[PDB]
Amino acid sequence: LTAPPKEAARPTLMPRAQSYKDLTHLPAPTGKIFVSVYNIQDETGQFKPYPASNFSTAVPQSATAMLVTALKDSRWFIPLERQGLQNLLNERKIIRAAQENGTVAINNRIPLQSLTAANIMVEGSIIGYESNVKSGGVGARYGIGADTQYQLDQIAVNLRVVNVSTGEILSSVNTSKTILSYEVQAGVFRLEGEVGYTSNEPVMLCLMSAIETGVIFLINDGIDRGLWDLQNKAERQNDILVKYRHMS
Amino acid sequence: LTAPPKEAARPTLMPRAQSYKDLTHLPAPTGKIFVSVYNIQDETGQFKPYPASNFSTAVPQSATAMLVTALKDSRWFIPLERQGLQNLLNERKIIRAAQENGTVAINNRIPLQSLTAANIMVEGSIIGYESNVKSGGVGARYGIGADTQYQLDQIAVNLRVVNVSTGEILSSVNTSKTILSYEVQAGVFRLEGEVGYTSNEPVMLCLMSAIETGVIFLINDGIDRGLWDLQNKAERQNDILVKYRHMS
Amino acid sequence: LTAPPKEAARPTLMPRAQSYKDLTHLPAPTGKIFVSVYNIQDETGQFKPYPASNFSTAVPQSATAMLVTALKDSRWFIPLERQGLQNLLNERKIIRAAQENGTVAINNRIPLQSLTAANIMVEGSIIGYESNVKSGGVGARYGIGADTQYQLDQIAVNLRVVNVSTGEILSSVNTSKTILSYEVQAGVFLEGEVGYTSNEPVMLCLMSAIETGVIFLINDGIDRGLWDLQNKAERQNDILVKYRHMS
Amino acid sequence: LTAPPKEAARPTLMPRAQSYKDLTHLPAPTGKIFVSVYNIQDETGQFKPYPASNFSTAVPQSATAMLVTALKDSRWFIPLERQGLQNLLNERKIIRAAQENGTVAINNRIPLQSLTAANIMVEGSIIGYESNVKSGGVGARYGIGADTQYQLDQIAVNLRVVNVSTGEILSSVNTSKTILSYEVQAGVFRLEGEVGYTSNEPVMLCLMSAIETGVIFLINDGIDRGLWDLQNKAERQNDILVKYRHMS
Amino acid sequence: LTAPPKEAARPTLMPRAQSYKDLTHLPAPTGKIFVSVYNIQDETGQFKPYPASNFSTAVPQSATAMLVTALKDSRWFIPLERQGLQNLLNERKIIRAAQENGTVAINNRIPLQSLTAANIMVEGSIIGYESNVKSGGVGARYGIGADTQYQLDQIAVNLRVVNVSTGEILSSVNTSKTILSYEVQAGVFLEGEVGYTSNEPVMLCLMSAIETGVIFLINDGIDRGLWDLQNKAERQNDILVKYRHMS
Amino acid sequence: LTAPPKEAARPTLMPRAQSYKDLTHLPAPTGKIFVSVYNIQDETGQFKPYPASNFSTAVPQSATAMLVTALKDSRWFIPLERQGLQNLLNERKIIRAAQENGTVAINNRIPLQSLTAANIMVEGSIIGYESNVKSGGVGARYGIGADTQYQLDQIAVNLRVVNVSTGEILSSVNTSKTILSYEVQAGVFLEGEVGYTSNEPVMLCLMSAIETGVIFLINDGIDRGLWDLQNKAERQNDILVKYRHMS
Amino acid sequence: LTAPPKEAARPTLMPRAQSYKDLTHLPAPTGKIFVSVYNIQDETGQFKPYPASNFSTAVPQSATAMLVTALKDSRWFIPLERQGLQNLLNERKIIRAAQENGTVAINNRIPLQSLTAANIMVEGSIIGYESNVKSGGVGARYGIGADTQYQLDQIAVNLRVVNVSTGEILSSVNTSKTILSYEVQAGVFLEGEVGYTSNEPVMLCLMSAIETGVIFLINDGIDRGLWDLQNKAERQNDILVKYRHMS
Amino acid sequence: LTAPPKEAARPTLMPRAQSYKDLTHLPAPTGKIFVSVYNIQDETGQFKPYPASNFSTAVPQSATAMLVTALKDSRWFIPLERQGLQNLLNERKIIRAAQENGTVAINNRIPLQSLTAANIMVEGSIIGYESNVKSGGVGARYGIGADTQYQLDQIAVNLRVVNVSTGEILSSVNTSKTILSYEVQAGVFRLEGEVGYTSNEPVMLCLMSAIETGVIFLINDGIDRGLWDLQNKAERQNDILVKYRHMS
Repeated sequence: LTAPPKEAARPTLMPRAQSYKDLTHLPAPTGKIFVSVYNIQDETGQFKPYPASNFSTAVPQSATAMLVTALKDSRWFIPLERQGLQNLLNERKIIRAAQENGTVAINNRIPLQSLTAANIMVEGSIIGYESNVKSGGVGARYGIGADTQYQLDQIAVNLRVVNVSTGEILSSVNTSKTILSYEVQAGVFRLEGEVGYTSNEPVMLCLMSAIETGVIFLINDGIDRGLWDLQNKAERQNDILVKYRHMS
Repeated sequence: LTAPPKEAARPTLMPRAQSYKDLTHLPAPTGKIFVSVYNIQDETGQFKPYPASNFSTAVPQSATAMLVTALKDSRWFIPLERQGLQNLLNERKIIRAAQENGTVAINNRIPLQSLTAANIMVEGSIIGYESNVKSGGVGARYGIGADTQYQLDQIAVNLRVVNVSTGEILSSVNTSKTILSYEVQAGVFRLEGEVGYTSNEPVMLCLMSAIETGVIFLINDGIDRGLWDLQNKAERQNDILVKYRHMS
Repeated sequence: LTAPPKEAARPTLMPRAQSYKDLTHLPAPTGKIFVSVYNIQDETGQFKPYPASNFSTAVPQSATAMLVTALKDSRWFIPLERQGLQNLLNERKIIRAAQENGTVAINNRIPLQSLTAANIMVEGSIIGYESNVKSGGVGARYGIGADTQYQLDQIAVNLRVVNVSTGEILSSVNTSKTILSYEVQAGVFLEGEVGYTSNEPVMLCLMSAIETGVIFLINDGIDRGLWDLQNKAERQNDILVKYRHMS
Repeated sequence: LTAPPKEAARPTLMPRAQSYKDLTHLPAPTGKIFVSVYNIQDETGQFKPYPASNFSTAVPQSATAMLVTALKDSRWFIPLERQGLQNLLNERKIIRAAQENGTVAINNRIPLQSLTAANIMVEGSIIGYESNVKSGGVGARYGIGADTQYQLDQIAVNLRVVNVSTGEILSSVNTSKTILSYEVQAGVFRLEGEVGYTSNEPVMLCLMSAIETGVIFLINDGIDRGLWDLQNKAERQNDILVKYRHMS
Repeated sequence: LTAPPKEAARPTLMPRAQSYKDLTHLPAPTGKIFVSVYNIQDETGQFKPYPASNFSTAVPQSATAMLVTALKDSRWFIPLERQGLQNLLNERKIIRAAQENGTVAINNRIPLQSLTAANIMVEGSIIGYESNVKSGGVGARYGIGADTQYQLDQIAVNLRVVNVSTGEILSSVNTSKTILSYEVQAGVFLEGEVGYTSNEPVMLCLMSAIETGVIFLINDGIDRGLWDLQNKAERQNDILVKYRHMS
Repeated sequence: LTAPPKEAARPTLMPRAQSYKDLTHLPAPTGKIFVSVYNIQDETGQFKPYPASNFSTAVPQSATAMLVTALKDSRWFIPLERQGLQNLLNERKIIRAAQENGTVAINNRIPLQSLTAANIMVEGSIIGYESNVKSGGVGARYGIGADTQYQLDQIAVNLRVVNVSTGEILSSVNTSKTILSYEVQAGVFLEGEVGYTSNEPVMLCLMSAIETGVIFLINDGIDRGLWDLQNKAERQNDILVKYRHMS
Repeated sequence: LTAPPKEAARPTLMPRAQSYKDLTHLPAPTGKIFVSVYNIQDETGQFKPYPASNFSTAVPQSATAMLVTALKDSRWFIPLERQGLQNLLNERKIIRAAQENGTVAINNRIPLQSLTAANIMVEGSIIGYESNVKSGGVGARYGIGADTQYQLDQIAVNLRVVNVSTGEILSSVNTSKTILSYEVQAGVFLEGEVGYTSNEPVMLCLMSAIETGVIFLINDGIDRGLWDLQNKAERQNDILVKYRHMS
Repeated sequence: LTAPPKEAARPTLMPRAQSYKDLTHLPAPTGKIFVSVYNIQDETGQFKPYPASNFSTAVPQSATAMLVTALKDSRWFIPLERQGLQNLLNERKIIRAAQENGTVAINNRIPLQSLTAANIMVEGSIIGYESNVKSGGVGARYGIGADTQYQLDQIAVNLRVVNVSTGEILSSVNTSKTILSYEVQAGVFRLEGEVGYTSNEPVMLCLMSAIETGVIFLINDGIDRGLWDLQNKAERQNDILVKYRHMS
């Protein structure tokens, strides 16, 4: 017992909640749409307070990938790879250099085709993280005591569809989500005995949720405006679609 | 006794656990697949809090190599070397400069062949590390006392298969893993006597686990979608494959 | 007493332990293999806590050289110099500029030959240093008291053989090693106190783990038919079967 | 006494000890060897703790010059100046620009000759400085008391001979050295009276020592491997040479 | 008295001590030698501790100019200006631009010749500054008390003669010097307290050690036949045999 | 009242003391000499301790302009403007662009002349600022008490004359100066306290020391035959023999 | 009353005092002189101590604009805009691009003329800010108490006239000014306290000192025959003889 | 109440006071003058003290836009956009690229005209912000007590009219303004009870005020010097104009 500790808990796939369930069970379009995401920035401006590192950002710098993933899980869009475009072009250079002489083995040959191109691209930004937007606490001691304290933070996300052919923005949407934190404590004193518990929502998981939500609002907005069309016109009054229609 | 101390405990090869055991005992495909990994970034945005150095990242900057290693241990993929591509090209310059004159000794000669080229390349990102996502404690003193305290952190990883020939992302997956920490303490007072113990999961090792898990979900997903196929069709209902199928 | 203090303890050559002993007494191949190391990075991300300098890395930035050295001590590989390749090429410029006119003295002349070229090159990384991965302590006082406390840290290293002729990685290996620290202390209370503290060198753990990695790479290569033993009878070598067993 | 103070203690030449004595009294080769040192880096990664400046390195950045000096003192090698190569080439420009017209005075003329070129060049690194690798203390008080405390640190150095004509490393060596520190203290109490003394080894001096040692191991290794040869073959069993042979 | 304060003390020329006195009274060579100093770096790696600014170096960055000055005071070398070479070339551009048309007044005319060139150039480095290499203190109180405390630091310097015509280093030398500090203090306890503290200037120690180095370089060059003494009878000069003895 | 306060005390011209008085009353040469100063650096390496800003230098970065001013006040040298040479060349571009077409008004016309060029240029460096080189204090309390405390710092300057025509340094000089600080305090204990504290301006010491250096440079040049006095009878000038004596 | 508070005090034009009054009522020259100011730097090297931001300079970086303004207020000089020259050239590019086709409306047309060019340019530097150059305090308590404390700081400015046609500096001047601060306090002890504190604006001292410098420059130029007075009878002007007397 | 809090107070347009009122009710010229503002810098050199961020400037970096706005509100000047010139030239590139082929729809067509050019341009700087230039406090206690404290800070601004046709500065002006702060406080003790209030002037708003004032002084100065002329010469003795004339 000086070698390392062993794994506590298993790797699960990412715990997405309600937003995800809505996003997945969306009625499919007449064909999946080709989409590009280049970058969604942490335009928030915000870092963690003491005792965090000066450099610890308040929000993960991973929004871009979450958006591309949400655009895929919806089963409306095929995402074309542009976040790592440089590497993609490099592999293609190596391929073309490999097989240009027609020696490369017919089984091993990779057939190359122009890079599939998108019609609409969607970009956006993490547009604020305010911290302790609300907070409170209640405690009593009489020697026996308890108390809770809570804080909550905000996070907002812009997503927006841009038309490649024109540069007209075809849709802008602004979603928001609250991050909950709380601390429960109880202690008995005369003999001392204490129980304490604290829970923070993962900012990483709230970001993800809000991006999904945004993607839904984008699809619904595009349906209304005639960007894309449902397979079943009868499915216009889908529970999910009318729910997000109602939030507008 | 002012010269150095000698090694307490041995170098072991790196302690991988369950994810590994699943990843290795996966039923083999009809042939390997050629894969390229250029870079997986610490997109997390996060550093360690006081008293760590301001610059100590919360997560190791080593994900790329872990992925390549997991892709190899699975016995589904041959990884091609692109992380250090520049050096590879340099050694090949030196080779070609050596033997271009046909003086170099026939035993010593290195035969050069175009760089083996990948069909799918997989990239991803460490997409969040939230800290003390949960925490708690229980203690009593009566003069004799004990207490435990625990905290746990999150880490998530995106991996995604990109088709070189198109740019279509063929698969995105989002895995997550929890890092456990705890502190047990007991003391007797009258005469004082104290015992304490504290254990942290290695973030290092949780990252590695989660990347392995991701690789499995990628393979299984590819099997479903007809990217690649099994040697034994009878092995479709493999324990491992149905376990990850079930987690989707 | 403004003359300096003089050397307490002698320069020894660097105290390598078990990994080294295994690595040296390895059964030799049919010929030594030409290898290149360009760079092994401190991919760890980690610095020392207060009261260290903010900028003090947790791990030495010297892994590259340790690997080259380990590759040499094994007596399987000749390492070719690429870490300082630029200087090498510069000295070769100066040479060629010296003797191009055929005035340079025949005794002094340096004969120049194309740079010896490697077939496999091996790179890697320091993947991780986690700190106080475990820790503990036990202490009691009664006028008389004692206590020990211990902490231990982790370090891991990737090494991997890449084939120059294809880019195929021919082997990846992931080794790990634990750095031990402890503090023993006793006091009688007349007061009298004895204390002692010992830290493993992170330096020396890095070096150990890299040696271990080199062995696993050789053994792996033997299995996969990259290279072959002089004596096929020496396949069941104690060391080779020990590392075979760890796999 | 508001003008300055005058010099307490004198400039000596730099206090080298045992390593130096061994290095100097080495049996001479058949001819001195031409050597180049370009740079030996502080690959250690380490800075001083509080109360040092954040920027104070733990090790002096001066290893290069110490190695060149050690290579000279040995009376085996002529070091060719490459650390400041740029300035050398500049003075040679100024020379050539001076006397190209054949006006310059024959007494003043500087005759220029191609830059003397090395056959082997040796480079290396300061690999590691670990701090308080060991430590301890012993103290007792009875009105009268004393105590000592000690710490020691490690430092390691790679040197390696590279063959210019191939790039083959012809020798790698790894030397190490310990830096001692201690604090002695005594106090009498009833009347108080206290005496204290503290001594630190210079890290400066330990670095220098270890580099010398390395140079010896390099020469001895080269003798064995047939890089260079002794004037007197009878001097193979030299006390110093067999001492360093034994450490191998 | 809210305008400024007036001058306390006068500027003296810079208080050099023993090294200087030796360096000046050195027996002159057959002719002065032409020498170039480009740069001597603070290769020490060291800064001042709290409460100094983080950025205050432990050693002045001025060693280059000190060496040039020492090389001059010795009356063996003429130093050629290279530390500010760029400006020198600019002033020469402005000259040549002035008088190229032959209008410039003959009284005002500056005659130009391409730059005087050195044969040997000497470079070096501040190798190392260790701090509180030794320290101590003694104090007693009985109503009446006193105490002293002292610390001392080290500093070292490489200088080396390089031959322009080959790049061969013709001499390397390694000098060292200790910086003294002390604090005397007394109090009677009615309370009354007196204190005094003195630090050696690091500045001045650096300068001293560089001078010493220059001497060792000249003496070494005499031995090795770089340069020759006017009076061969002055080989056994007190100073020369003193530094010969230190070798 | 909450708009600003108005100015208390007047701008005086800059309070130079003894060095200045010596420098001005120097016997004039046969003609003034043309001189260039490009830059004199704060080669000191030193910043102010806590609570100063981390970035507050210990010495003003203004030495270059002080030296030029000193060189002018001496009435030996005409300084040519090189510190802001770039702007000078720009204004001259604007001039030439103005009047190249011969429309510009004859009253307004600026006649352009090649840039007057220097023969010797002098450069140097602030070599060193050591702090609390000495310090002390004396205090006594009996209900009634007083005390003083003093500290002093060092500052040194290299100046050197470089010959444009050759690059030979024609003179190097090394001047030094001490900065005084003190704190007087008295208190009666009813409590009542009076305090006062005075620091020499580091500014004003730097200036003084540069003037002194300029004098030593002129005197040295007189000896070495760089330049000559109008009245050879004035060789034994009080000032000149005073600085001759300090050498 | 959660929207903002309204303006307490009105914007006045900037409170300049004595220097200004002297500078304005100066007897006018035969014609105004054309001047260029490119840049006057904060060569001071100094920042504010804790609790100021580490980056707060001790002196405003604004000296250039102050100098230009002073040069204008004197009614001796027309300043030409060089501190934003790049924008000036841009607007002129836009103009020329507007009207080159001869469509632009005759009312709207901007007639372009070569950039008016200066004959002398003046540049300088904020040379030094020393802080608490002097300080003191006096306080007594008996239940009832009072105290004052004062500190004062120094600031110096170089200005110098440079001749465009030659690069000869035609005048250098070195002005200085003291910044006053004080804190008065009284308390009765029922407790009751009154306090007041007043600092001179460093801003305003800088401006005052630059004005003063401009006057010394004009007076110096009058003496040296750079420029001439309209009324030679006004040589003995009160202001001119006052500044003549300070020299 | 874990969603966000709602807006307390309405967005008003920006609360400008006396300077503004003077600036607006200025007698109009014979025609508006074309003006350019490129940049007015925070030449002040000053940051906020602890506990502000080290990087928080004392003065807003926004002076440029305030000056352009003041120049517009005066109804003497048309400001031409140069602060964002680059974007302006970019849009014009896109325009010219859009309609060069004469396909673009006649309704949609944008007619392009050379960039309107200025005759005078005015630039300046925030010259200084000194803090607590004055301060004071008065407090008295009897069980019951009160106190006030006040501080005030300074800010100055240079504006100057430069003639494009020459580079002659046609006017320089130097305005200044004081920022007021105070803290009133009262407490009763035996039972404790405390009331406090604190008011700071916005530095923002003082800057804006002072810039307006500067613009007026510039116009009045230009009227005197014959740069521009009043519509009604009878309006020379305007209340506002004679007020600012008097301040000169």
